[PDB]
Amino acid sequence: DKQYISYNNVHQLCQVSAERIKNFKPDLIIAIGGGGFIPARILRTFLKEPGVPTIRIFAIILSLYEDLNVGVKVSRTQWIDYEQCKLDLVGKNVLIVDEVDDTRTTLHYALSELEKDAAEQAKAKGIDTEKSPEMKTNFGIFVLHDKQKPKKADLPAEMLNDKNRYFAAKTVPDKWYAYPWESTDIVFHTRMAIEQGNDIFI
Amino acid sequence: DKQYISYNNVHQLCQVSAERIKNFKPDLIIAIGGGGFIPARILRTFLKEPGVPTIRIFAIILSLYEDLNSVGSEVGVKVSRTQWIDYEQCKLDLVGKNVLIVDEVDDTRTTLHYALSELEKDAAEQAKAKGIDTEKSPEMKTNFGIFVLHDKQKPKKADLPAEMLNDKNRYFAAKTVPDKWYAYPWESTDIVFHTRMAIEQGNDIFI
Ligand SMILES: Nc1nc2c(ncn2[C@@H]2O[C@H](COP(=O)(O)O)[C@@H](O)[C@H]2O)c(=O)[nH]1
Ligand SMILES: Nc1nc2c(ncn2[C@@H]2O[C@H](COP(=O)(O)O)[C@@H](O)[C@H]2O)c(=O)[nH]1
Ligand SMILES: [Mg+2]
Repeated sequence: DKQYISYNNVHQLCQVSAERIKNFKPDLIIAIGGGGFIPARILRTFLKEPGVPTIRIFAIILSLYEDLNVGVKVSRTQWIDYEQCKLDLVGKNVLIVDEVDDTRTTLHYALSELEKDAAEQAKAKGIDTEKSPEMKTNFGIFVLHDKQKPKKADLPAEMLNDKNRYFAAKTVPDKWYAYPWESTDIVFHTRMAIEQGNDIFI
Repeated sequence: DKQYISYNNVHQLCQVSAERIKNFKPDLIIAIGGGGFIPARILRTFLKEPGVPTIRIFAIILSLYEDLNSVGSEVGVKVSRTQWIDYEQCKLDLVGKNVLIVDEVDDTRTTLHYALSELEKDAAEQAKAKGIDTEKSPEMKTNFGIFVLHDKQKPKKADLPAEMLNDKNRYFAAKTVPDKWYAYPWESTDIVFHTRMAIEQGNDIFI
């Protein structure tokens, strides 16, 4: 019942999504862990317009841990040092990238944590984003697969009902998906991907 | 001419390099340009063992050139980055760490020489700031390794240390290759054509 995804499939999924993602006009990309790292790079190829610079990709890791005497908390295993990076989130379009939305908890908390970063950086400079909305950080999400299961966590209604804020390359059935970069036998992996129709689908 | 490289070819190139990269024992992997992202993440999969932590991967721009819009579908395009745009980005904790620098191709070697020099300066500056003498406590040194998919058989415009190059456990080229233009699959805007050409030229599966 495992679904095998080939590299060529992923490439195409990023290719067909790039057009609607350009409407979001991302200023930077934040790729979650090992899953978002490659999708983010492939997107970047199709986001590059003649004349405008190659946008930065930032790699983060979120580790979730359970109740501890109202919610599941997060440790920032790998984060952005905005000080040494010289990265202002204020007034930017930020695209969060991962491979799969499963229960939606990782994306929910990644967004929550990054919204915290954005607000704290704006209040440090004395900016009220509700009085001046042009300096507000605009978050978008790109994912390859959004599993059609019931979610354990939510995303903002405004972002979730907008096709120019939330970008899921393909809404897929509730199955375990094997991504090509996770494979130690890529020949077998690709054979299965072609056989299952998870390859070169156009 | 133009040599098309498939994704599956890249995967296997990382596959045959992973066991010797284990001898270097990297604490982190740094992709220094667009060509290092895919190799860096595939490596992580092959470096994983039970009872061993997952290696961290970072992308830090230390590239001298770029190629994204320019494809002949001229082909052999290397455009230097304009200094009009400040590309002095993020910093990493390098002290006491084994660092694998990853890129796709060693061409004239200017990029790797530059990246190595910059990263070596960062580490030295971090060590001095913390009050560390890396000569008195050498475990605080930063050891650098380089992994590249392709290393071109041609003159080099910049040098890497001879002792590093001579050491198969410090300079890792998956394949030493003739001076041609390599089309990498993450650069393709027509992956069907790209893969088909790669298969025709024997640049797909080889294991
Ligand atoms: N390889 C793989 N990982 C998955 C899959 N579903 C969830 N995950 C893991 O769980 C994360 C998303 O889980 P969520 O937070 O949405 O429940 C992903 O980033 C990934 O690490 C899957 O189908 N295949
Ligand atoms: N796609 C592609 N890029 C190349 C090739 N040779 C050099 N480059 C570009 O130039 C960089 C290497 O620069 P050098 O080694 O000359 O300092 C690579 O990271 C890549 O951006 C090639 O054969 N194919
Ligand atoms: Mg490069």
